[PDB]
Amino acid sequence: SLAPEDGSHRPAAEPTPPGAQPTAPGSLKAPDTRNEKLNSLEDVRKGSENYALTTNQGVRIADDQNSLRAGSRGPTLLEDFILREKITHFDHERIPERIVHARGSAAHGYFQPYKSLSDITKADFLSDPNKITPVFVRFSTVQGGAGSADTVRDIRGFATKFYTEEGIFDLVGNNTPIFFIQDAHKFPDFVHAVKPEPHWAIPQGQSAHDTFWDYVSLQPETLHNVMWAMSDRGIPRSYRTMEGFGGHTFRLINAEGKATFVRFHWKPLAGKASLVWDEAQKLTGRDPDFHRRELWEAIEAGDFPEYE
Amino acid sequence: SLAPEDGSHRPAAEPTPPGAQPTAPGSLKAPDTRNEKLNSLEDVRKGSENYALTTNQGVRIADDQNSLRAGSRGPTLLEDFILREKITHFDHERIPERIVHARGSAAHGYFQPYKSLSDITKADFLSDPNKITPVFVRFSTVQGGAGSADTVRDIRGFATKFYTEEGIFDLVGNNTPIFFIQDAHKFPDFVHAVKPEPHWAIPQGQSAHDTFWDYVSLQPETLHNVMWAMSDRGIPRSYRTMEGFGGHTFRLINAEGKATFVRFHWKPLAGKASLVWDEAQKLTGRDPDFHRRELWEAIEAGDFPEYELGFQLIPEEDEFKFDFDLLDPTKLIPEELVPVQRVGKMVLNRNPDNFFAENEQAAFHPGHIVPGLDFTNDPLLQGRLFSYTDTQISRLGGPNFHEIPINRPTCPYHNFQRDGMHRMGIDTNPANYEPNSINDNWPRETPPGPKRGGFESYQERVEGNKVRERSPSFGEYYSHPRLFWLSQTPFEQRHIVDGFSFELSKVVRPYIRERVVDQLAHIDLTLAQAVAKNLGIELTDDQLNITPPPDVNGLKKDPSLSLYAIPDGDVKGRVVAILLNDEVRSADLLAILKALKAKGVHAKLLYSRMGEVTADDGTVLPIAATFAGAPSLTVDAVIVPCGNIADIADNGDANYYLMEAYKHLKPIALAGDARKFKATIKIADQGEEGIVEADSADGSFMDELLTLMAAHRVWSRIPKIDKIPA
Amino acid sequence: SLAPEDGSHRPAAEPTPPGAQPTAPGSLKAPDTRNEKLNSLEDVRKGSENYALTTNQGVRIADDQNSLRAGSRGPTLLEDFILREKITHFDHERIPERIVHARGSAAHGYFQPYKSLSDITKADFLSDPNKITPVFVRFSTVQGGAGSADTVRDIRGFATKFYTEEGIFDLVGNNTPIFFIQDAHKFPDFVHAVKPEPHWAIPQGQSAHDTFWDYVSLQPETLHNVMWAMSDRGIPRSYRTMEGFGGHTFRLINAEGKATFVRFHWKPLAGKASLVWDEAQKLTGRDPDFHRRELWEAIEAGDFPEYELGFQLIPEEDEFKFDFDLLDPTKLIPEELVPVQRVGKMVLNRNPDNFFAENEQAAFHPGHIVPGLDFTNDPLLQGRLFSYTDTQISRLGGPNFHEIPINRPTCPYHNFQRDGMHRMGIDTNPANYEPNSINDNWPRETPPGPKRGGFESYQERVEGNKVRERSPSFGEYYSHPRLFWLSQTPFEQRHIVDGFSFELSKVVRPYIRERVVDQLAHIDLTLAQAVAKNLGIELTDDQLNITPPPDVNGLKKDPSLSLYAIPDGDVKGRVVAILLNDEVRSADLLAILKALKAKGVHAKLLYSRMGEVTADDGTVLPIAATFAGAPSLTVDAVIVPCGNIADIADNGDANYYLMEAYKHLKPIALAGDARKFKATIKIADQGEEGIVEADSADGSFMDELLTLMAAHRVWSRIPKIDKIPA
Amino acid sequence: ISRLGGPNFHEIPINRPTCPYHNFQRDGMHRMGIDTNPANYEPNSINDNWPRETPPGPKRGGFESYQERVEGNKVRERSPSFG
Ligand code: HDD
Ligand code: HDD
Ligand code: HDD
Repeated sequence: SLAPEDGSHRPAAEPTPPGAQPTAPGSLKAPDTRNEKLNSLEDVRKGSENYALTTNQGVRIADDQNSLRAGSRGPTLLEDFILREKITHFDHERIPERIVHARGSAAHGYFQPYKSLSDITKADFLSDPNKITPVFVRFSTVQGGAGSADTVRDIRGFATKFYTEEGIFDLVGNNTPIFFIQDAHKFPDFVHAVKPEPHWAIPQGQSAHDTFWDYVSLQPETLHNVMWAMSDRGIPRSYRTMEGFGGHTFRLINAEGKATFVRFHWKPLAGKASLVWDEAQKLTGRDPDFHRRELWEAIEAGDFPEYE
Repeated sequence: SLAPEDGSHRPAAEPTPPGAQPTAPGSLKAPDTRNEKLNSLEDVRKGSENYALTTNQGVRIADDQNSLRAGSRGPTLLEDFILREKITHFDHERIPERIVHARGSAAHGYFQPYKSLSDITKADFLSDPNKITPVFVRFSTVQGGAGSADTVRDIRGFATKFYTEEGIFDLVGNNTPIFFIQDAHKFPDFVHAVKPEPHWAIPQGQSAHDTFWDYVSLQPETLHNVMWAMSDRGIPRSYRTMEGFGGHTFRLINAEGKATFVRFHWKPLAGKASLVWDEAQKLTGRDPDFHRRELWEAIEAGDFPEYELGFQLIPEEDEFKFDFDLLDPTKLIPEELVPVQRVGKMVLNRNPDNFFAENEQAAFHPGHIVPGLDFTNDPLLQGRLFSYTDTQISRLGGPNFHEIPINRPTCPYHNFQRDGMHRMGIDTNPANYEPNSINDNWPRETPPGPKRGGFESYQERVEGNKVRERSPSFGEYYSHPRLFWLSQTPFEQRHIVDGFSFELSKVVRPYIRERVVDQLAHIDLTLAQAVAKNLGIELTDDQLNITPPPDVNGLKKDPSLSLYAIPDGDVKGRVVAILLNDEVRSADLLAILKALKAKGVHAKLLYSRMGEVTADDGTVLPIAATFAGAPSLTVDAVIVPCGNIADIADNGDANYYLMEAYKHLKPIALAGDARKFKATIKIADQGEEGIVEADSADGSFMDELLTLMAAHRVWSRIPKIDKIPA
Repeated sequence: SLAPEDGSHRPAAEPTPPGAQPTAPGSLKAPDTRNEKLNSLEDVRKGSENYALTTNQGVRIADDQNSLRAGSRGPTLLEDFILREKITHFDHERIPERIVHARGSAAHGYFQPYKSLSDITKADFLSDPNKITPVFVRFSTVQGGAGSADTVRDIRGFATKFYTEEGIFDLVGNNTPIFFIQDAHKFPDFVHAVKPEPHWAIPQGQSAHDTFWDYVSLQPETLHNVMWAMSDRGIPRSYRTMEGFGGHTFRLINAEGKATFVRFHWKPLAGKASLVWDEAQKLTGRDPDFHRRELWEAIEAGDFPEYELGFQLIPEEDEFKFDFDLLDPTKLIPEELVPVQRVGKMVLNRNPDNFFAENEQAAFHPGHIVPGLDFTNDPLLQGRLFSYTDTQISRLGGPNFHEIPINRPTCPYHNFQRDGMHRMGIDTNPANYEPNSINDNWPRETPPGPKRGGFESYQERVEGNKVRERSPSFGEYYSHPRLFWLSQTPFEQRHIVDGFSFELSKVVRPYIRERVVDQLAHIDLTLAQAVAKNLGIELTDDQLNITPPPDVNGLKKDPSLSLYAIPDGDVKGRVVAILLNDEVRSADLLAILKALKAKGVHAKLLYSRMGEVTADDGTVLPIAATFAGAPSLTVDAVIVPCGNIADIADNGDANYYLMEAYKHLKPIALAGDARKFKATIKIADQGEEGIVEADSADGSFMDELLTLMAAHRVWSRIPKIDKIPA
Repeated sequence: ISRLGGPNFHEIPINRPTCPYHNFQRDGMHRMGIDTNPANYEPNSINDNWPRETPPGPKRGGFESYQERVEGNKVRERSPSFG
């Protein structure tokens, strides 16, 4: 039970086009790609080659193929602490998914400003075109579970964690410039209306059902973001080819104390592109992981997603 | 006051066919359908009509549209306890999904035995044909999350919680009679290999990826359940049309203390039926909820799922009389050797009210047995017993999960266990320990006996050293795969070949494909050559020389292992697409719809737009869905009636509808000028088996159609479909 | 059968005095004490007598003594699901204790107003004197864990959950009228300073340590509550004999929408009474459950705790009429300025059945208000509204904590919130959102109104900039401490002095003690000098010269601030130790017990061993406890009757009994030869006030005793106790 | 699992081994270790089957239970020798 003689089990640690090599964890595919946050994770990264198989308490296992039993056709014994640790860990693997945006795909990268914005903001991460800030970005759909499909018709999430010298800033936006509702108090109402209906938990990853359109017809404030969702904006080609927006007006505050209202935008440097509905729908069946895969593969190829 | 004045917002509380009315909670749809469990849930059901909107503490809310703020354009205030309660509840709605079988669809029903089985088991639920036991059943896939798609290729779960007078019995089985692995210690290895790969969390709902086939190639014990999953068994038409199996050998114990080994079976009374791969995969995109929907709607229509419980029974003295070990969960017991004895009938006749509360929180576990049943040393079963209790502690938040209403016994439960998170029961017993004198030792132990006795394990002899060791008797991997293979029809065998070829084509490392093919060459050389041809791999002379494994106790096939070799078709509950035009021949439609109704087959009327069309005689025809909205994937057959055929003859969706149904081997019926559609599917002028055609939908047209539907698909069409561009 | 023949295992279901019967779950002790809340809990109460012991799944257990093993000396088998279920539940019994107030004792009861308050509030539970509202009340300390001792020096909590017809109202108060800090943002800092220090987690249940006094010394806003804690307020005799206060200014809102500022009060109908420090501290060792026991026993005896609800009412126009801010929670409202209007009575008349299920899982939260009440901008109250909801998510395991039986409203609750961990309610509403048409928008919003209306906040005007800033009006720290100091009797003042002196002596860093003594010089020089002298500190000139803070609105004292200035002592439910000998004069004992009975005073008969002794006339007297087993700490007075006094005259334990009671200022009565014990406590021949003595226990000797008991302690004895070695 | 909040309690610093620990277990609440192994199962070829089982031996060997003889029936019964 062992690697082929020719080393073909293992992906080259170099940029390769989609399909050329099996995909691999980032630190093994691109060991020389670093930034301050990636390096700071080194304390918890765990390797595997040349190490003995152990329990969580560091005890080496001799036989990971069998339970301990009384004779080789007998009952399993309660004193098999190796079996029970292994099974206990497995039995407790899952954690609650996110209430919304449970389906999502993420990557590491970096940000830098073009010029110091100290005239409008004292934020340290915008103060120097040569100070780089690590980021971690998660893209997502909204309605479906963590195991729902990528190319549904839905709003997309675009959340960026900036690891700045003066704190974490999370810019948590979507791929349209507005939202469906005005007051947070109504969020559970809207989200429950769009989600699978409570009697039968249908439909997954779709607004195409009675409760959503009942809510829309009774709450005209929703109609702006509904127009976006029904347009091809609701079915992007790739996370690399959609816009992002913070949605709300925030403030920038400079060292003098001056406040300026701001709305945040991300412009895709790969351009804007969406699927068409028959294609996007059938694609949720032929490859429900299509946007997840395409993001991972673009980064393994060197086609790094870029946003302004 | 927002309901339409005509009351059309509310579905009729009576059985109605798929699509005729909006679906609803079970207790609203079918208030008169009752059972002892459903009645016992009344203490927790919460209505809504005529009640004031409140917080959870019961305070009436005046304005559920706005947060409290300082000024109508001001900041939101922390003192808004109504907002915060409402958002907090929302913020914590989700609980962890099941580690496996996360995707599942459930219903309420009841079970009754055909006769007393007291000769072979003292289990109270099998003791009397007039004893009705409520059940709650959850069907599932295995690999994908709770929001994955239904018609994946996977094993299906079939779990039944029997609420008996002497305890909950959970029979937690699958839709194939074996499992992939022999010992529970390997379950996280196997499940990790089949689940999305850990770097990138791809693929969902699919074994078609490197790590699965890596594991398989290195662990030949997996090959038997792999054959089942690569066959059309892995893509059932409906939960109603698959078999169920306990998998393991268990024991029945009668009042005299005699043990009989037993394997459990469920026989679908609607027959065995599966999809074809291209249909199944495309259907995960066009309706990822297709099985959940079909189960719910069958029940709303009165087409109750029915299953016959059956037992393969083996005397203790015969433990060692087979070529395979009875306790090996990768081995099946061929029905030719050991028949299934019919035991009773289960009918699922009511949907839940709230999916999260009843389905998502239900906890099933095979260690939940009752007196009259017992375990064996099957080393998979043995480790399952640890897992299903343990896992509920995180999934359902603590050790009081049996107090969540769907899980509660309907029979008495009393003991000295106390506290834990979410404790509902308020114990008044002065004592929380036994033996106690302060409550006269109540509740008390009960000696074992013929009925209403305590649980005592069967005193099986154990003899051996403490070992981590696989029994040598389990060391045989190929004969059962081969038995399965040889039992399948030629078309079934083609679909197994295509399952392997399609899956391995998705395996990125070619060495793993080669190693799987080498394993297939130990099972059957025809299968292995056919797969190798599709992968552009050439068998070596050595592989062409591997000797096939032995027959299983002299059997070279067992037809009961095939979905289709022995006809068992049933059309009730099936559905036909009718492709309308703007001037339908109304007499055709009257005969079509009535013939379908006589056999309990449903219809959906389809067109290029919603709304209505008008028939030749002025009859107003309501449209159910567009051609694109309800693709042929979702139906069992297609009928095109006469009328203004020129209206749809050039419609790309209408033509493609027939192409897709044609490719997927579904019966197609064409009346009058609808026969011009023959050109689209390339049918000979003189016609072909599987295409019903006549001047009109009268006389034998509908009979011929229903006969095709009773045989499910037109397997003879398979050689014709390779050329069709669809 | 393990119970005794004579049935003496089972306490009578009728009221009985402390220690006459074993205590019992409240529904078994007082089955016919009912209220709407207790009745509504019947669906989850679980009995025990005559039931079979089962698993949680309802399977009867035959042998609850042994694990399943291979051979009777073999290994335990994994298939023992009975063992594992029982052990799993045990393994998960504990839930997080409360962050603060983790130690508490609770009971059920009811509330009824004296008159309709509709003129000042629309709160339905105050609308009519015949409206009875069930309550559940938990009393608590603040610092110590759930396993810490009761009679510590600490603030006490007093939380009442009102199950009203218009929602749960939780009045979450303490036993002093203010808090230590002004702004909720500082709550974790204060609570961390007072709790066990983080390196070694010492001390439990004590503010007597460096970090507490460090915080106080740097935050003079704390000094007011610190005065309360250092007085005998911090060591109540019983939860029945302490006051309760909401702390904050809230609002009442009437049907016209007029707002009145309110502070809430609970006046104990058993009067105010506290221990003295030595006795309290020793009692934490002799009986760390003393208050929990005393409360449970008072209810079982029919000595129901009763409190009068009181409102201090201040019109909206009067907001700025005092020289302190009404919204500053470190400031009290002197009753001499705003009287307490008495509004209703609460009576606690039934103990829980199961402490964990009803007391430990109960959730009280001051944000739980009802129409007719509202909040104010008090910055401590404001941040509380966030915490009591948030904290339940871990403590009670998720957002359905209101479905935990004790927490459920008794009035209707319906809304669109769904799921969450351990969801009990099964919702049948087709809609889970509003506005909806599919359920005609039910449940529906309700406009605010005079009764049964939806909640609307009082439209208070908000004007200012977004700032993190303490109101300048909150920046006065010394005048309320001084008002409190000046309102105490001289012996109350001396105990406050001793409380600071003792506490500060346990601060290891001397500069902290010095800094605290500086703060006391800003309050009162006599206080600062007295504490300084006990610490070996000399005040500097600067310190002798600190001008006292001003009087509070011209008040130089308010006697309502003292426990004792105005007598309100009630002897019903108090307890006397009677020290027996082996030939008690039966006539002394008859008269004693008769006179005690007449006043509802209980007795415990004490001896040097258990069992019984025999009176001169042959009356058999059962012994409740030994002298050492039931120390004088646990009683309110001591009587020694005549008889064979030589039997106990030389018993160290009986002499010490008297010394201990004497030192702690308890009344002592000695009849006939029992007067020979006057020597052990150094009483002159001519007698002393607070020592009752006579040739026999006549009617006069008992009246004298009972008069002394009504005054609680013999404060005049204080200068004689420091000579006493006890 | 309830006291310490899930199956990763060995990653709470005080509980951590000081010696190597490597295996195919993954996920769970508050997971700290970030696994780079391409494989999360064994046997595997894609990481040449690492981390690997180790035979029992005099030092640094895998854990093997002592092969005690077990013989008797499946019973819930106290040994008479304990009475
Ligand atoms: C008051 C409730 C609320 C409201 C009004 C919104 N959100 Fe939100 N959102 C949540 C409550 C929430 C959440 C429930 O807190 C989530 C799910 C779990 C999580 O960690 O956060 C979340 C997740 C979430 C994510 C996924 C973050 C991730 O990848 O993990 C994104 C991109 C957004 N939201 C974006 C938005 C936008 C652009 C909004 C309006 C313009 C918005 N949300 C309104
Ligand atoms: C030792 C581990 C283990 C093994 C060897 C098996 N299972 Fe399992 N199974 C679990 C551990 C588990 C689990 C982790 O405990 C699950 C997921 C969550 C749940 O509550 O139980 C579960 C769920 C689960 C369900 C879903 C119950 C539901 O609808 O909620 C079914 C139908 C089965 N299993 C069926 C089987 C069959 C037929 C097996 C072999 C013949 C099998 N399992 C072996
Ligand atoms: C913002 C922090 C905070 C603030 C400033 C206060 N509290 Fe509090 N209190 C909590 C945060 C909290 C809490 C963490 O939320 C508790 C502990 C657990 C819980 O259920 O509530 C609690 C418990 C608690 C209890 C115990 C209720 C029970 O028996 O379960 C009482 C009686 C009080 N508090 C009383 C008060 C008073 C009279 C305060 C000031 C006048 C006060 N608290 C300020």
